[PDB]
Amino acid sequence: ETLGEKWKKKLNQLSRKEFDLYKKSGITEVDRTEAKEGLKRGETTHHAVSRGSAKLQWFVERNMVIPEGRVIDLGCGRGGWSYYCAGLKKVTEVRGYTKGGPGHEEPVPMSTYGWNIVKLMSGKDVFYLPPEKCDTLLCDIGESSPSPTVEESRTIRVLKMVEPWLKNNQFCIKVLNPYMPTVIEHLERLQRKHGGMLVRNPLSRNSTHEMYWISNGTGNIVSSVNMVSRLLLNRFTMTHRRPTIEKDVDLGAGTR
Repeated sequence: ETLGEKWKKKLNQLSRKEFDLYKKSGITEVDRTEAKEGLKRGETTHHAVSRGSAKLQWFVERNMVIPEGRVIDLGCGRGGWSYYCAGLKKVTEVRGYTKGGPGHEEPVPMSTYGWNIVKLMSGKDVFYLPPEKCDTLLCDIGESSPSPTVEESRTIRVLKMVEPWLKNNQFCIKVLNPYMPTVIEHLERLQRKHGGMLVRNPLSRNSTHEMYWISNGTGNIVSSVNMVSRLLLNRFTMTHRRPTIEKDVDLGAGTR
């Protein structure tokens, strides 16, 4: 039994009250107040469509992934990662695919800086899409489950789906459950071939052990995974630490 599995058992034991306090303890989060009001009023410039823009920005501004050329955004949802990449100088095209419909997010049309290089398509189950040529491959897919074996299966499905899209390109791929032994085997095989490293984003909630496989970095996957499991186990032991509130992103306006 891994440290992550002991974390998962503990999380599953929490009451809704305890879980809601635990999930944001000591994390970082962007203040969405302005954007929510703006979006509610139908504004299409400046606002990010979700917390996803700031989440991807954290990696980009640290050069862990450097979006360039034709960017593919798998499971784009509302389009937060797609709209953020659109405004980056090295980016020439952004293609977003998402399933949408019941239980899933629909793309939100925006007029933020670089919207003209963006195409977001709904009714697209990425698990049935044939790979396309791209210079940057992004994927934020992975739905949480109280079962870590269901999450292990979901994580492996994502890792097997993204691999044909990887051809010496920049990438940022969520790994929903990175602590299950079989996932670790796949990540090690994938890192030997495609390089990169697993990184914990400070904007992630403590209710998920997700880590991102980014292309620009090296390191020991096992040690980075166990570091997160220890971090998350320590966060159950003290009273709620209010999250660090940061400014949300301004994605501007106009064509590129």
